[PDB]
Amino acid sequence: SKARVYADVNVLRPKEYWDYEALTVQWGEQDDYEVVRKVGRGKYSEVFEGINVNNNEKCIIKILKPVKKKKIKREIKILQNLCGGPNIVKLLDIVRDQHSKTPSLIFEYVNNTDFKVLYPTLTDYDIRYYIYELLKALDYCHSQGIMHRDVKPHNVMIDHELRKLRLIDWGLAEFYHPGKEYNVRVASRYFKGPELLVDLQDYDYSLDMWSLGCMFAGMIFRKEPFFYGHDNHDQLVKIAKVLGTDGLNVYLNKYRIELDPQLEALVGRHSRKPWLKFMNADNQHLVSPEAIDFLDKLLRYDHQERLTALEAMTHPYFQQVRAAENS
Repeated sequence: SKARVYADVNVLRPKEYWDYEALTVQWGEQDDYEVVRKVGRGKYSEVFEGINVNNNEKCIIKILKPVKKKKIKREIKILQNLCGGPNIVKLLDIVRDQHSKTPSLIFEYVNNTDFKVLYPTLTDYDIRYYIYELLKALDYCHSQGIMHRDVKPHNVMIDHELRKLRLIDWGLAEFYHPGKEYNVRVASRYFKGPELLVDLQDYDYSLDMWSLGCMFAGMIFRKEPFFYGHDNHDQLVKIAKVLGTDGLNVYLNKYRIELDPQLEALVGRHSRKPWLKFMNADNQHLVSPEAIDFLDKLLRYDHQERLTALEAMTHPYFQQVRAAENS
């Protein structure tokens, strides 16, 4: 398998672009930044609202939990290569604590609303709008030869007042190289594509499009998250019970994948369920046939069949957002 687009980005660029292990970090001054309050955390870090003591401007301080220098260098290089891209978080400085040598990444401040409370109030247009803004970020990073690999609501920060969106936490992101076998232990379970769940390691940018599709389905059907599996095997089962196993086997046969017999039996056999069946009274105002058409073109087992981020931005579902932007 290879990416259908941007497959040669890292082939054509200087090895210094993608050879993140050769990174030399120019450490800043830890004292330039002061923690104000904790605003988030995950397995790999804690995130704080901070203040830049010099200009007294707000910023974000991401304190990294203990990990190999390789993973730290990877996130830093990706952030530096993407800096300035549309809707990409801006890495401003990198500092470390002397004694502990705990690294912190400093970002421009981002002022988000809890997705669990925001999403229920989004209008159909807001959905279309925010999804389009997220697409810009994904098309940009893919175009720069990078896969995010952890698209989920928690990593999409939205300032609803200002209608500003930022794709954050590049800690799981990787550089795309044709034929490379990547680790499938990426993304949040509910947003993992089938390729991850069936051990297809030579995946690509299209993984992020499945994740986006999961988010999107969640939003239009008001169902967070949409595919609610308890473990990785259950995750594929829940996907199979919607998409159907026919397409699953077609997919498995095309890429010559054999499922684990245990997994094969959990999955079983299931007919495809039309998207409309998920329609209900709470979600009805958000569910145009254009919504369904777009969603159906994202949530495909076959990563090669999925819309690219570029194609997605041009789907008629987004026509009003494009018209508005074009002024």
